[PDB]
Amino acid sequence: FPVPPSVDWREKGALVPIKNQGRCGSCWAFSAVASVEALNKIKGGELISLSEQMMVDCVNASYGCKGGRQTDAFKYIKVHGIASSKDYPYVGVQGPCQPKEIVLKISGYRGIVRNNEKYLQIIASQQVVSISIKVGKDFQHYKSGIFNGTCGDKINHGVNVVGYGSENGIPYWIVRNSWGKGWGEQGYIRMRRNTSNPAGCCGVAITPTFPVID
Ligand SMILES: *[C@@H](C(=O)O)[C@H](O)C(=O)N[C@@H](CC(C)C)C(=O)NCCCCNC(N)=[NH2+]
Repeated sequence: FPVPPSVDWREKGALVPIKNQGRCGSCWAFSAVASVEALNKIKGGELISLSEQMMVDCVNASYGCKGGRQTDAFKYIKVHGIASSKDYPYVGVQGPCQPKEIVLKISGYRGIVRNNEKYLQIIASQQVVSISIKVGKDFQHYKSGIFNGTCGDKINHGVNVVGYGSENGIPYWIVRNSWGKGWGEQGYIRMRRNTSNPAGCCGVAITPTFPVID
């Protein structure tokens, strides 16, 4: 597959503004939802912000603000769909599953073979990817540049790959986070790409998944 040297889905209008999950352990929902939002736009839909709150409240295979799985949200969006953020706003606490108009359903999801950054690049050239990484102190304190700091000890935070590029010959991934616009580079982090460890920088390549429509 012919792969461009750089991709930034924000320049294609496929990312809503950065969100802030707050103190709630809902990264699984933010990571799933951003990938669905972007794919809806990429396939020809209108860019719409979709409700992580509905995932926190309704995806009983996951644990609300106590953690969860991107794949549980994809399965739920396949069967039952997802409402807009406008109709089902994020409050950062679990409540009852509230009935709201559904914006869309998806058809399923796929994984990428683990520990293969060039395979992650092939999918990232086509859509936003959900990934899970090992966050520790150095990642928490990231402000700008290409991150190459130390990592946490466990896979503990779901984020999204929204593109990739290089600066002065150093390749990176563009990673969307859910810690508000005041963290990092307007809410994003560039993480070193094509590392010696095939799991990627703090594990970016360990468990990539992405939704599919049709
Ligand atoms: C992430 C966050 O809010 O920063 C949030 O704690 C979360 O969703 N964590 C997930 C893992 C990330 C998506 C990588 C999590 O805790 N998953 C575990 C759920 C329980 C699964 N049980 C077993 N045995 N795996």
